[PDB]
Amino acid sequence: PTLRETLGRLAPGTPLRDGLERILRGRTGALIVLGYDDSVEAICDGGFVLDVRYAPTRLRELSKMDGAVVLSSDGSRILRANVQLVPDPSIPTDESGTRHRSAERTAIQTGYPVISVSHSMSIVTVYVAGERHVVPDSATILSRANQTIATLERYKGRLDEVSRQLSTAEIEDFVTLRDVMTVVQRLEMVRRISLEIDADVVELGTDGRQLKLQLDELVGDNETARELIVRDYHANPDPPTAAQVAATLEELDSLSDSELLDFTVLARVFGYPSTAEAQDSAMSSRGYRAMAAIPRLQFAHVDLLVRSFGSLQNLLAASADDLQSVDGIGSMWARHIREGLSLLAE
Amino acid sequence: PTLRETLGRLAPGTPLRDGLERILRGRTGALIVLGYDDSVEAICDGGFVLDVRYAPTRLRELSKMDGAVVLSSDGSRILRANVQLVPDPSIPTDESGTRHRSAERTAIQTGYPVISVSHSMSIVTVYVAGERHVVPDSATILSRANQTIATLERYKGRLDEVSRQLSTAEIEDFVTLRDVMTVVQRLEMVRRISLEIDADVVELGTDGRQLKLQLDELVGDNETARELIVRDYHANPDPPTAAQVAATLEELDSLSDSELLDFTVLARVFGYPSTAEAQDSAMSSRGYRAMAAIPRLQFAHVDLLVRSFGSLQNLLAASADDLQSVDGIGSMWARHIREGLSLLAE
Amino acid sequence: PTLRETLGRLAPGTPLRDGLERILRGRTGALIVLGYDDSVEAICDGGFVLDVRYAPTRLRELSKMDGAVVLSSDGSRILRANVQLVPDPSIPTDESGTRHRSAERTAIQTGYPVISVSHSMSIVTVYVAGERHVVPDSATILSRANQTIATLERYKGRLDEVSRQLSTAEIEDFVTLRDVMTVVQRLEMVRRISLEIDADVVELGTDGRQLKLQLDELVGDNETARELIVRDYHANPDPPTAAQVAATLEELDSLSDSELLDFTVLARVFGYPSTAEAQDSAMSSRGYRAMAAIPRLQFAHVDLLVRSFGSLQNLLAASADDLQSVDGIGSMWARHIREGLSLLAE
Repeated sequence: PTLRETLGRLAPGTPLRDGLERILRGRTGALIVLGYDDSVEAICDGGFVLDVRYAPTRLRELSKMDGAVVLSSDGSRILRANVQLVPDPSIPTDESGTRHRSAERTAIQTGYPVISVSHSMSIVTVYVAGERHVVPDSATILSRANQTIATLERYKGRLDEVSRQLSTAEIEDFVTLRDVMTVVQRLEMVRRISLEIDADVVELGTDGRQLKLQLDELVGDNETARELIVRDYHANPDPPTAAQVAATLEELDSLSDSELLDFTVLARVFGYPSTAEAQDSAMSSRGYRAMAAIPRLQFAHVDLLVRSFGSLQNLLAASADDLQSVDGIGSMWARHIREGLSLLAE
Repeated sequence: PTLRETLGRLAPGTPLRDGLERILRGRTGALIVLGYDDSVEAICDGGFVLDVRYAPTRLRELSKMDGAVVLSSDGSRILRANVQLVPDPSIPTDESGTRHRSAERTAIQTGYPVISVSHSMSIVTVYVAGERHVVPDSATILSRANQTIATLERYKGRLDEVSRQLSTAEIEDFVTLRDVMTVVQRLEMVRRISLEIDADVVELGTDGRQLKLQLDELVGDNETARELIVRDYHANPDPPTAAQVAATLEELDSLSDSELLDFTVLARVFGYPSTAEAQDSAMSSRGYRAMAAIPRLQFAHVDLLVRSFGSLQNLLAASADDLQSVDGIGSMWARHIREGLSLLAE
Repeated sequence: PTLRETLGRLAPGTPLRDGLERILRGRTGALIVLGYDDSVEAICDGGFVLDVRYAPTRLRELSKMDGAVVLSSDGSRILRANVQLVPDPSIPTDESGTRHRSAERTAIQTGYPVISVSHSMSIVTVYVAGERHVVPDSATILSRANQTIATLERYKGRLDEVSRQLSTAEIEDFVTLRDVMTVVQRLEMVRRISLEIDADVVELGTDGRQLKLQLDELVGDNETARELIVRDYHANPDPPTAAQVAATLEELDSLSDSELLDFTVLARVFGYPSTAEAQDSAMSSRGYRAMAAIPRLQFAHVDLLVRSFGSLQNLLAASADDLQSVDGIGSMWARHIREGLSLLAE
């Protein structure tokens, strides 16, 4: 299990987190470990074998029995107890405390989710992936998520107003480099914050069953916005394809924020003259952005219309029946597009 | 016994909670069976019979007899002490531990609450209707309520701005389906948060006598606004009657988040064409919410005048004696309505 | 399952008592039952299974589950855990307390040991053979034993005095029923007190590893004296047989103190006239007791000599050559015997 899959299983509501909570309220230690390989058995010793179905009380009792509990890799069947997790002393560990030192060295030797709850406190700890993560109470998670929501909604506001300004300008298109990639910079920023809040909701799980509602209501279409902007705006002789769009997407994601705030890097990712004299360079819209607003319209139609036209200003100068002249287009169907596109001018 | 009625009967301030706090300060356990009938008297054995009047001190003293206390159904009399509580072993339960297993099995046998305070520990368990629920300290409930009240106030603010936009559009009638439903969606979400916070408020009972204040100050007139908007916005020859409006209210309450984030399903709940063109359709308000701002105005009179008119546009275009011409309206009541209409016309 | 085997296996030194002491020092409860059958599995529900060999710390750890621990009949196989040992509620038990009530009824159904230990105290309870018995600290048992040893010592002194008187009568020709029989009564009484203190010797097991040697010193050859006296003082036409001697032995042992202290009853139970004049009567002795003091002497030879003679007066009047004339007896052993009689004459 990945870090943000172990955290998902440790999210509230899940049976494993229920057992952790029952232990925590029981004010007693617990060293629960997940998985069953030859190394887990080769390190564990001093315990029984059970083979009974998982329940919120079995781990609680066997942890009360003052020992480490081992669980199936899916955390469904219990087959050990009382074990003394004894890895070698060669593995470094800066923790002070035998239970937690054993937990850390166990996690390092065997990349499995080992849970180290300490008595006298309400602390839940996991040492996976080379770091230890103290599972936090819901209050701090909700606080930081609420703080992040304000910045992210301010970000949606900035995106919407900048993009509306750019679209209105592109109706009478005259393009500058700063104007063509400020939208991209802000879009990448909002994408990054969306991913961060996604990590928070993943670690939160079900107690905060409202941040998913907030994100669904707020961010709406962001990945589709990135796809549309890259498809429409990509200075390269051949038409960009799905593979090229994806490659540009992870190329953007590879950029750092310091690299994100520089227009030269964002230009060379798309592929532009990197010189400072190209800031006023302009190009015609390919057609994805403005025409994508048409409802009940498929992407294949968008691609074939782009192939038939190759730009958006010629679409603006296009007649009412030349759309019908495109292959696979009828008369009344084409009339819908021209009426919508004409209304898009204002 | 509903779970969210016994939770209330256990809330701070009640005599039962006073007895529970005294028991918890006694650093001893308790096995309290609130209730007594044929099922319990067949289940319980080997104890004393008191039939005294309940008092927190009496309960605290009897809980020291290392048995099970059996209060009366309404929690007013202590009637059996030191009873053994043999359950029916056939019932399958997961709570491993004789006290907890017997508590759960008696709970299954008869759905009375069975509070099981752990020995020398500060946990209070609830065993109503096959559900287990640790009674949390009021600090945690207040923390989560404080976290949720921010979401409630943000939802109220967005509802307020959306409703202001709706009123401004109504006074110069031009309304789309989105303009209508962006009000009802926020309304239903606010009601959802209202019920969720009211659950925590009733759990707190008396300790949190600030949360009820804030909730009533923030939510305000939600039910009335909902009822008026349901009577107003409905695609039918005549606005639905009180019974029909109520039934539509349970219809909305039956809807969940998945069919609440979609506008088309909400439109069809009222009964609307599901086409995206119908999403762009236009409908004139019947006037209920718009002219309901008139103070001290009779609801029956409002319904009568709307029936005589049918839309807010007619009311805005009504003459000085047009309302007086309507039956049941004199001269003073005529221009009294128009005074608000003239002022709101700006 | 018998008390004076199960207490012995519960005596200090035995592994079960070591485990019980480990539990007691831990200030936690316990519930251990030794024996599995169809009725035990019928009672058992909600437990575990290990099948591991006995060792002191298993019960210590497993006692924390607030259930019960079940071990095989031999009490050396660990086979369940955590089980809520629920017997028939119809079984009477005046014990108040769910742990102990379950222990008592489980023991009454399955007559195996059911050891119950109350937490926060140092009490050990055994429920063998349908009767409770608190295992006491070794101090109380030692004190009772010390008090009883003084009584045993003074009884031994009285027996020594009266038996020396009887021996002095034996070297003469004065034999009376009362003098012959009072030593027998005293000897039976001291034998019964020896058994009573041997019970506590077994209960101590190893803690009282001096009372057994004190009893070995003080008691001496009580059973040998029983056999010799019964075979000698046999007022019947023929000397008794070994089976008849043994049968008379348990016949006397069946007498309680009330009819043992009565001289006439003791005379009658072996078989004598009940007249008070028989107490002054003189009966011929086989000489077993009189000449049993000869060292390196075989019982079979003495029995054959008694068969050849029939009375002690024959030995007192035995010549030098008549003893040699007896079949199976040589001449060198002949004047071994008559030397002893001659020496005791003075």
